[PDB]
Amino acid sequence: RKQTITIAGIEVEAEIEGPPGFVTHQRDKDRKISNPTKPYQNHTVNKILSVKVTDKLKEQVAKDALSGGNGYDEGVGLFNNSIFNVFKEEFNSGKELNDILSSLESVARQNSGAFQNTLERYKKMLDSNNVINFLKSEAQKEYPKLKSKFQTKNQEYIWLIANLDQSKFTKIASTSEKYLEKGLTISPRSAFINEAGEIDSNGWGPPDEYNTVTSRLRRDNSEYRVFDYDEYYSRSSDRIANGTYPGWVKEDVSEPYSKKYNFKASDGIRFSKLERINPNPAKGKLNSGLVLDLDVSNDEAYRRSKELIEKLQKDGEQITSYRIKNMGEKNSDQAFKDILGALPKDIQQLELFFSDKATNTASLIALENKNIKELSLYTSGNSLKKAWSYNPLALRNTTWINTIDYNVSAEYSSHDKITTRITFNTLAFDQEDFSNGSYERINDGLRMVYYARNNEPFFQGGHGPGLEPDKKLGQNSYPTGLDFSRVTGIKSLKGLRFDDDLDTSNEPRKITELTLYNNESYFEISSDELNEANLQHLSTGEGNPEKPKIHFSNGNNTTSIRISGKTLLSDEGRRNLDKYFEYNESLRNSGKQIQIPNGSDELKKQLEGWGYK
Repeated sequence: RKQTITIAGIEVEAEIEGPPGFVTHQRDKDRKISNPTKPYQNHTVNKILSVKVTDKLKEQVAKDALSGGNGYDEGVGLFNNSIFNVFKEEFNSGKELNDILSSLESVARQNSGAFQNTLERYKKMLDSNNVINFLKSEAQKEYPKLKSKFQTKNQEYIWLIANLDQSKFTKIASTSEKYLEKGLTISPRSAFINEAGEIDSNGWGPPDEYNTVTSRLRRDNSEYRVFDYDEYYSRSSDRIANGTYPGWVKEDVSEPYSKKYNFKASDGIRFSKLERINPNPAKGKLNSGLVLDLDVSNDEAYRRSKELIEKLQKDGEQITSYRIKNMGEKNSDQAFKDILGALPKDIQQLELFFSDKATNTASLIALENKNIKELSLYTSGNSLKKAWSYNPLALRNTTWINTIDYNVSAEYSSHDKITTRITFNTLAFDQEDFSNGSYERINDGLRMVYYARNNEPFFQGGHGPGLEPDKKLGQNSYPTGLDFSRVTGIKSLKGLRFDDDLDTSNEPRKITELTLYNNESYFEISSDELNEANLQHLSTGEGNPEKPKIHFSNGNNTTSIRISGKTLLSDEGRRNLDKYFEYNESLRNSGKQIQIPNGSDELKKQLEGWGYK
């Protein structure tokens, strides 16, 4: 312990710790609910607990925020950036002082979002406040007269930034000094000057050996991916659509196969070869791979896909990637269980491109040996729509689901196709997961996501990790929706567990949303409401303005909750009945109850259970 590390060129003494290992339990192996081939770990690199800050270090961290340093934020520092450099070059021209007019024209024409974005980084100093004159170079003689002689506020305070002296700014602000004691240096892009003539920021970064995000993405792209690459970057939408990878080259080879298996180039079946540009002799695992492309929006490729997938198997030609494109694009009820079930028991890669006008992920691939560290769940539509679900049991013997290749931003054009991995906040169980009145297969599938594989990015849903994903599984995100629309016997959270069997080491999960099957205008329920699991449907937390949701597969539930059986409600029976009226809109509107003709009318608000509409 108690070593030295470098953080700004400067060598510094620091307290350093190794990342806690993911503790797998032997019950996570014997239920086949842990990762099937290799235990994943999220924190690949060490932690900095404290850094001995010194005058020599914090003035180096000051000079980097002014210059940009020599890293990625070079050319966006306080006195070396695109707006500051365009203003200094005009002051360096031979013209008279009123060329300030042309600098203002360079903020009205096209650049109105680069100024009024860089301006803020000076503005807290730039508004005079009885301080600005001490940080104003030789222009301190001109300022007190010339202040009266400006035609617009911007034309004035442009003349402050273009005449500030960099040599005055060797002081760090009180908050940004404490992040430096945690070992995170001011980002030169996030640096601003506050009121007191001192450098502060809205952003701080570790040294790259201590970055948790890029070291994880590097490790995943270099060893979990088939068609691996040495970088940490996600693939572009054009790379994802064309099926191309850094350090690999693609050739179309469809002609021999089209001649063997009798298809036209228009029939929507393709074969392509990938080969690594520098081959790797040192381990025989993969240097080239045959890839099968099936555009199932075509009707020849859909008709023949199962036949072709089997003719390639009995001929013994080996496929490294199957790519199934436009699933559900033409017809949203289009089935795939017969096609996905015809694929080999042992597969290197599977890319599925689902249509978001279908959002039909109902096909299930559990009873296999292996997806060899690749399943890609992709769309060319809206990938963060609340109607995106997976069955958690459908991934049981998939080693890694692709969670990189995330390509969503506000800055894309509308009306072009962009491809990305799906964000899932829903777990959706299917009818074959509830055969004998047993709740066993669901509690396995539920804990798979919520604890047994939770340290992996895919099982975290759309919000990602906490501070320590491998240790404190409770502090991490999870899919907060449950859908039971396919599994008609479930009426409640009865028989469902939301904690790890343990308790003192982890948070218990809370769901925000619950979809239930219903078939009639009445929600029929037994007197199990005494023992529906109660506090487990409570959003993320207790104080929130927005309450959690209940939904039904029909929406016709504007007739009552029909309460059946003779047994009286308890105190938690009352509390559970409230939630179905509160959390479901089309029940909330009138609060209607039905008691079928037995018992006392222990409740005082209901109809006599007619069943007529």
